[PDB]
Amino acid sequence: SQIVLPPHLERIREKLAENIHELWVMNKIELGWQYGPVRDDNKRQHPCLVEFSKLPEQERNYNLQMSLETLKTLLALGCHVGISDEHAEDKVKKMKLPKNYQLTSGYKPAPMDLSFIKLTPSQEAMVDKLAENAHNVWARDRIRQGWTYGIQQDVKNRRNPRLVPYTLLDDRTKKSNKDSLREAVRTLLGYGYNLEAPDQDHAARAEVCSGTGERFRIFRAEKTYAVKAGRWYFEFETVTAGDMRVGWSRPGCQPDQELGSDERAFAFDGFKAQRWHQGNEHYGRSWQAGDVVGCMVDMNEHTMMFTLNGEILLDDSGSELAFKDFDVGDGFIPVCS
Ligand SMILES: Nc1ncnc2c1ncn2[C@@H]1O[C@H](COP(=O)(O)OP(=O)(O)OP(=O)(O)O)[C@@H](O)[C@H]1O
Repeated sequence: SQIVLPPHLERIREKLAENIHELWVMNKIELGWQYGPVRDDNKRQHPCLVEFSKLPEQERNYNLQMSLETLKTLLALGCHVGISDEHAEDKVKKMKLPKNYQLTSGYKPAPMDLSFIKLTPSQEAMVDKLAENAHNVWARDRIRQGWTYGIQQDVKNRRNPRLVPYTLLDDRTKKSNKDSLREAVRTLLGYGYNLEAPDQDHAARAEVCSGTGERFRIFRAEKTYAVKAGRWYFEFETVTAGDMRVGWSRPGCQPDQELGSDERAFAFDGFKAQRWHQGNEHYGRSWQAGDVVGCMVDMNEHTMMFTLNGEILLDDSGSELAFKDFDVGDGFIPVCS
């Protein structure tokens, strides 16, 4: 609402709403809706099939406002307007209509040959976000009327199943509102205004919206299973690649501390390929989904090793050992974060 429409944009706003009226005339007279004063689309009735006024001029100015808040959505997302010159405004290669795709009267739609005008993939992304915003506006307006989500439609209970996030919206309404807004962007382009696309801003939510304040879940064996001598082996299977660690920990590891951040554990972080004991150092490769890590500890000579899908992981140098100088302490138990 605080966004003010530039004069550049508003002096062609009128032609934009005119051509959206022209979109009803073309689309309805082509797909079969003939002229009808009431919106009885069931029996192919079209009230929008005539010049601005005879279809309610309040609806024509509603199209004016559709252009207004559409370009305001462009500025709110950050889509800029690009004008070269009023000669580019006058540039029209008058696109021709048969009577089937043309309205009965002389309010003839003919901007230009929109076929060759193309969209950047980023531009299509912003157009899809425009459709997103329009769908949210519609759904919230329905909420203002007092509607709600459902699986079957009941106007008595005001339960529309279509009230869902746009990602889960049904593809039929989805393609209709998409291609409609795509054509609206085509209209804006054919009236000279091209958009100098805003930079595709890069971001990431870090996938950290877990249960309350938890960030990891440490799984260890019982403290009475600690091994102080011999050679031992266990496998860790990676179902989903991500922030996971595996290794051997002392029988004093704190459940709320990240594995390897202290002296109480010896872990392998294959997400970013480090080795964790009081700090991180580059080690080994990075796993994928279904990868199996094999942890091997030999307390006789105090060494540790890791294997990804059979092959031994090595350090930055050619050393096979992952941890080679540590005391026996109270033993070690398998652990994974
Ligand atoms: N007379 C009109 N002709 C075309 N679009 C209109 C008209 N009045 C309002 N609109 C806008 O265009 C949309 C067209 O939606 P549509 O034709 O599918 O019907 P609806 O009233 O939204 O509901 P339904 O999906 O149940 O038919 C409306 O939701 C509204 O935003």
